[PDB]
Amino acid sequence: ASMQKLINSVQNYAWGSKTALTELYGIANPQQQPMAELWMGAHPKSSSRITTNGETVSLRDAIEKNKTAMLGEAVANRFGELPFLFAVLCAAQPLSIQVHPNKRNSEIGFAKENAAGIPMDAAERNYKDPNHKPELVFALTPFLAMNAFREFSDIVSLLQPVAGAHSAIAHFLQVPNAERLSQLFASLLNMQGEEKSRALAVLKAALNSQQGEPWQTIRVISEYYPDDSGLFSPLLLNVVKLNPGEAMFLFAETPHAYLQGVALEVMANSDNVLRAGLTPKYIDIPELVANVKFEPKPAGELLTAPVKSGAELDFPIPVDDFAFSLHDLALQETSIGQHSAAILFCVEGEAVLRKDEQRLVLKPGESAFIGADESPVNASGTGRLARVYNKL
Ligand SMILES: [Zn+2]
Repeated sequence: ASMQKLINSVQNYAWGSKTALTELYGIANPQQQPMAELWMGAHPKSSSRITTNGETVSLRDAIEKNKTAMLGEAVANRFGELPFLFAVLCAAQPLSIQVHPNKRNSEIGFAKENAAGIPMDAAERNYKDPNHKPELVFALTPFLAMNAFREFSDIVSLLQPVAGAHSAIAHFLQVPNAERLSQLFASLLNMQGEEKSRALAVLKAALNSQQGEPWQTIRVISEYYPDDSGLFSPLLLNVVKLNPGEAMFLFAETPHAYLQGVALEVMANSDNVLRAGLTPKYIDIPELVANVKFEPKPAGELLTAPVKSGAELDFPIPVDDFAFSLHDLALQETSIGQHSAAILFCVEGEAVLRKDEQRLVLKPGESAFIGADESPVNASGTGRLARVYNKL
């Protein structure tokens, strides 16, 4: 068939919501597993499937047998595989603070760690592959996140109340610049024993006298990470509440965390994660610091500003690994075409896809794969369809 309704995998990671995918889309969960991510792609750990003829086949296998026709020549020649994973993320508790190195450093780090025979599944294995990990989140319900350093004057204001927590806070307040921000970031994550306990005590008392954000976000995080030095991170990093339909790009070398709510996430293919708190795992502070850009991002530059052309709302992404757009649906068909493979996902309403004689209906939460050779398709109905594709 031209258009292929996807059979997608749900990752039941312990941190997933037991209800979000059911409340949103009617996805079954009678056994009440945590449902953390709904995956749409060709990931080797659990590829989406397509129906051939009766049988189902792995999308990954289907693509591997026919890369040019399925991916298009540009993506096949640049990446050699579907270059993204698209997911619904349903964060029922706050997740870890993460940084993804840039492509060059990822290549350098992947090598370093190979040339010292570090086991893959080991604690200190920072670079699992040589790829960068650009990511976009697009809010499906109100979506609370941290992303990027605050303006230095903002950090200064927020740290005043906890100046006695740690000498590195005083040091930064004395001269609030990128060097001392770096030292502060690293000192906080390296806090131990009485040093850490004193700092956490001062912060917890501040939660009694300081109201509103980001103190409220610290309170929310403390439910799940009561003894984590990452509880100070909302004072250094922007706290953003995305409304449904808003999006943000997670740049390289930039700390971020997904704290609450449901989002679509599009990500390049990498498992390179340098954690930066809100985690029980060992953190390599020097390697983290060497891969963080200590440059404020002001609040008004955090969201991706999309561009509306006809029925298409494009969210410009500054990497080649993926592109992302939203499409309004109406009675009159709209043509949705691309040079690459596409995944189309029904956000809300109901989508009728048509390619010549074939008609495929998607309800909210369902998705289809469109191979490059099958572009374009016509879409009608009501609501909105999200598309992940490549603009090369
Ligand atoms: Zn990330």
